[PDB]
Amino acid sequence: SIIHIGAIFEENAAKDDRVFQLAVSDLSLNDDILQSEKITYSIKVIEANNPFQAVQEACDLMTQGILALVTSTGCASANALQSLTDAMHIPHLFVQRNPGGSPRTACHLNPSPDGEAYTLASRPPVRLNDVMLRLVTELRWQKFVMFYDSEYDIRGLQSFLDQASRLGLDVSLQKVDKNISHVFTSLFTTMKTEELNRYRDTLRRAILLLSPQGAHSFINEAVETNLASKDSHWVFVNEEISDPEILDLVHSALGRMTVVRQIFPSAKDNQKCMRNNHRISSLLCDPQEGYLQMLQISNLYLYDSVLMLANAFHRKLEDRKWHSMASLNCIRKSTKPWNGGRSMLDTIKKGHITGLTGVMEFREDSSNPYVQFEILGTTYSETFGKDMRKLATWDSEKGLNGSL
Amino acid sequence: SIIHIGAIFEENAAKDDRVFQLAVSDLSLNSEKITYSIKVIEANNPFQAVQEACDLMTQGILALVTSTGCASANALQSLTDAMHIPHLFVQRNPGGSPRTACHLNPSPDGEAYTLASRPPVRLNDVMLRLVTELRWQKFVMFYDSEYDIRGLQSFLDQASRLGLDVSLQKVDKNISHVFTSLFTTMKTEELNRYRDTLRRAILLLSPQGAHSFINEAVETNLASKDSHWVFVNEEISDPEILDLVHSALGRMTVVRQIFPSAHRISSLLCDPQEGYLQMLQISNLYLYDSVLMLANAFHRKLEDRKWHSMASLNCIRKSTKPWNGGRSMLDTIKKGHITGLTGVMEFREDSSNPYVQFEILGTGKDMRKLATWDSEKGLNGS
Ligand SMILES: *[C@@H]1O[C@H](CO)[C@@H](O)[C@H](O)[C@H]1NC(C)=O
Ligand SMILES: *[C@@H]1O[C@H](CO)[C@@H](O)[C@H](O)[C@H]1NC(C)=O
Ligand SMILES: *[C@@H]1O[C@H](CO)[C@@H](O)[C@H](O)[C@H]1NC(C)=O
Ligand SMILES: [Cl-]
Ligand SMILES: [Cl-]
Ligand SMILES: [Cl-]
Ligand SMILES: [Cl-]
Ligand SMILES: [Cl-]
Ligand SMILES: [Cl-]
Ligand SMILES: [Cl-]
Ligand SMILES: [Cl-]
Ligand SMILES: [Cl-]
Repeated sequence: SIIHIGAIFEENAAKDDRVFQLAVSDLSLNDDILQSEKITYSIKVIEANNPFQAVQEACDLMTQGILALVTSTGCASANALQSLTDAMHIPHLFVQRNPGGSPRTACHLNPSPDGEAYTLASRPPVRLNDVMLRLVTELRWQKFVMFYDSEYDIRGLQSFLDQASRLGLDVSLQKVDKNISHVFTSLFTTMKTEELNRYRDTLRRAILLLSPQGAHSFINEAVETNLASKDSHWVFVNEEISDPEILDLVHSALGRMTVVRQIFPSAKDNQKCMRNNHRISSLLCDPQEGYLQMLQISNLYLYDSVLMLANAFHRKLEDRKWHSMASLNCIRKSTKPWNGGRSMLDTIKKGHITGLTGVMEFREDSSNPYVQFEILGTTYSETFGKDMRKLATWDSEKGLNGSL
Repeated sequence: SIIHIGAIFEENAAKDDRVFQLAVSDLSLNSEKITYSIKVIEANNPFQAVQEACDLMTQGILALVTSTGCASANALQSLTDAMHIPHLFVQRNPGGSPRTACHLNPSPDGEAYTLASRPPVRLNDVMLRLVTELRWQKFVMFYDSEYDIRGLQSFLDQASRLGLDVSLQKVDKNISHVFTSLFTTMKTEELNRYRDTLRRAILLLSPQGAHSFINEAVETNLASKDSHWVFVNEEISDPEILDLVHSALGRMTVVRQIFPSAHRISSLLCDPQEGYLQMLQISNLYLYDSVLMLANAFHRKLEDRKWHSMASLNCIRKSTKPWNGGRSMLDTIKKGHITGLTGVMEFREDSSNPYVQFEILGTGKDMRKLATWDSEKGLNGS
């Protein structure tokens, strides 16, 4: 028989489409166990923020008889698809998209019936709150502003705000509207000179929960309007930002900058990635020079998600346990759930693999626990100008490593 | 067999089901009658909501009236946008917690088919005036485990402009666990300091959650006579208000939504059954008025002879065209206006029902009405 899996990607789906097919391709060439096993898939592309379209495509995928659904979307569609896959007992590996570059907050999912929760989030829980807490405490900040953009979901700040309150910190949450030019013009039109000069001092300590580009514009507008100063310390907080983007921030900043972002283990599974004195062809083992750099974090987790499924298919068949999929169209009210779903889900949860993001596994709460961040601080030399330097790392196992 | 509308209600759907049928019934007393199909779905089940909505659309409907939480509202908004089915959405009270407007998806320009029957949440405006009038500089805002703090955005921004220091603290569902956790993690001095910060607080809680919260605070000696707590929620009953003041040690304020009071005509709106309106929740009122709004829209549509028959719409095909009569029907509803249980209902260009009114109650020395706030004239009284 055949292993058939469904995939749903929001526009722009080009990188996901490519990476997912690379993953499946890598398996059929190298997987010595799924050797002689066929692997097929159907990829659906949907508009962003279109949960109904997501339901249409997922339901079409259910008629094709799929063993699992891999998705990469925003939260609006994730919520709908989680609800759908719960009802149909279809294992659902959900790779949360970067929301327009903004800092990520975990999606608000629906309650599941006991022992029938089929959505597995591939990306780890957002642990930026923990790193921000350590950082403001080490810096001995008592008062500070947290700027967040028009897409950031501040519910993600819950644990930070509760802990900040217990510590007696005074935190000011300020939304930055999409038009940065109007944001700052508004300051000068609504505030007297003294109020404005006071406001400038309050801005000496800030956290930027912004996208890389939004942060760049925000910094430039602050400097141009003379609301920035050398006597400031701004902390950019986002799982995702590139090195060129970091340079744009420090090149624009007058004062000190700190950056918190996710990093990944160096994948040199030597010997693991070697066969007969020959290196294995695969994105994980032999990557093209500069390619993984062009990928977004969610692409990495998409690749590893496919590895996770393959691992489950290994274990499912070695035990000689197998359930064939049935043809079900779910919009139709009379549709029955997949009887083999519970077993397939369980097999996936007990899985463990090492991929582009490092170790992937699922705890009892259905979370992929490991995450690691680096903490960068600004530096300067007449020769090279403004550059960032690594000061420390933070991971979900051992916590902080290094000083601040 | 010409006017057909679809309805979807989350469990518990009993009062909505009941009130929806009363609205249609009251109308039928005053040729072409309104017919309907009601679907009941599980709470927090957007997929089920889509299934029932799609089934209703194959039967052909002129409009969809729903009363659900935000998860299902989001899915149904996306559906009705695609099919061009007018969608009157009555947001449910989230377990009694203070309401935050649902986060809806972007719609194509001029093709946004969801109309929220309940007005925008204006509690932020009232809270702003109140803390400024009370000359509060530092205070805590307690919110429960169901409250969506994205709803506080405009309050937080304005508070920052005014230089207020606001502490946001989540109160989990297990009230017994809340305070016990404090006594185990804080030194005597730290806890005594915490106690002082609690002299000024806003309660974004359910009526019952607030009652339990106040009692737990008093029992653990974190409450005091020299405190002032403000309960903020569109919905709380008179008996529930009394439970708060009976439990409170210090001063209490309550902010809540209020509504105008309406041969006598037989109908829920004019001749109310004794004790009947007392059992209704606010969303039930807006659900009733929503049906009035639709009937008024169907009236104007037919007199102008610009009628469009209902179509059979299939959600599976993708090749299915949206309802040709959808845009004109939507436009007709938006230009509509009626007076119902909630007072005037209408829709601006931003598709919002703008009017809302609150009363402010304070603190013998028992609770009494101090002032009102409305979205047209603002504060009245002091
Ligand atoms: C913001 O406003 C300015 C001035 O009105 C305009 O030039 C600009 O296009 C607007 N949008 C953005 C994204 O800056
Ligand atoms: C901590 O960081 C150092 C680099 O300074 C590294 O060599 C070491 O392996 C790390 N160990 C732990 C336990 O974090
Ligand atoms: C609430 O907290 C108490 C604290 O011990 C615990 O015993 C109880 O089980 C909790 N209730 C629920 C419903 O979890
Ligand atoms: Cl600002
Ligand atoms: Cl922005
Ligand atoms: Cl400061
Ligand atoms: Cl990357
Ligand atoms: Cl830790
Ligand atoms: Cl449910
Ligand atoms: Cl949602
Ligand atoms: Cl707001
Ligand atoms: Cl608390």
